Parts: sequence; structure tokens; C-alpha cells
Amino acid sequence: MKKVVAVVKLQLPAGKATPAPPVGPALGQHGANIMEFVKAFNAATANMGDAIVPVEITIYADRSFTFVTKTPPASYLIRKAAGLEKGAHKPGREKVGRITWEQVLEIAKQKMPDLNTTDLEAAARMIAGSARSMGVEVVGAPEVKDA
Repeated sequence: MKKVVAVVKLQLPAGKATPAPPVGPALGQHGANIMEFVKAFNAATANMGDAIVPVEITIYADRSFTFVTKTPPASYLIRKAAGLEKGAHKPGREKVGRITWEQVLEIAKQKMPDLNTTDLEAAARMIAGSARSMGVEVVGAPEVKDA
């Protein structure tokens, strides 16, 4: 029993969005809450930093809005996957921004249902790759070219 009626997919300024986004009028369709939208948004884009994120506000008929993206594509979810969470303090000395093959795959597999790709390598690479550009590094994914 799950069916979305309106899914706003757009890119908003991370750490710079105001209660007057480009959609605004086209967004207030889940209960009329533009502040809560940006309020929480800024909270995240405020704890992480400034950037652009392809919001995917899934508005369900039951006036239900669900979505959680942080930082441009790939990083939208890879970030949290890389280990970005802090919580309220950090242990000390730690290279933040690391993902593992099994993770980029679990992320790609759910990102390549039937679009146009096929082999995981193509998708996986696109994933672990996007992370690579995100300064992130693939903690796993051993280059075993000899065994």
C-alpha cells in the first residue's frame, strides 16, 4: 500500500535555501510547509556545508512528504554511506569520506533498475567513481588483477 502522487525532483542550494525556493508554490502540496522544508534542509545543509542537492520530495496522496538527499548527486546518499554522521562530536584524526565496493554496489543496484546500464561495473564505477570525485575514496574494491 504505497503510491506517491507528486514527487518534486529539483536541485536546491545546500546551506543557502530560503523559504522562497524556485518551486515554492509548486511545493506547498503536502500540507503547506515551506519553512519546515527549508528549515530542516538548512539544518542538514548547515551541519555539512554549502552545495546543491537534487531534492526528491516524494509527496504521497495522504499529504505525506518523504526525502533525504545531501550534497549533489551520488553524494546525495553516498555521503551518509561514506560515514558522514558526526552526531555531536568526533573521535579525532580520521579520514572522512570513505566508501566500500559492497556499499557502492548496494547503492548502485538500487540505482540501476532498468534505466539503460546493465553490468554492475558500469553502474558500480559510476557510483564509486562519483565518490572518487567527491574526494571520497573506495576503502574496499581491491584491484586484484593477478590473484
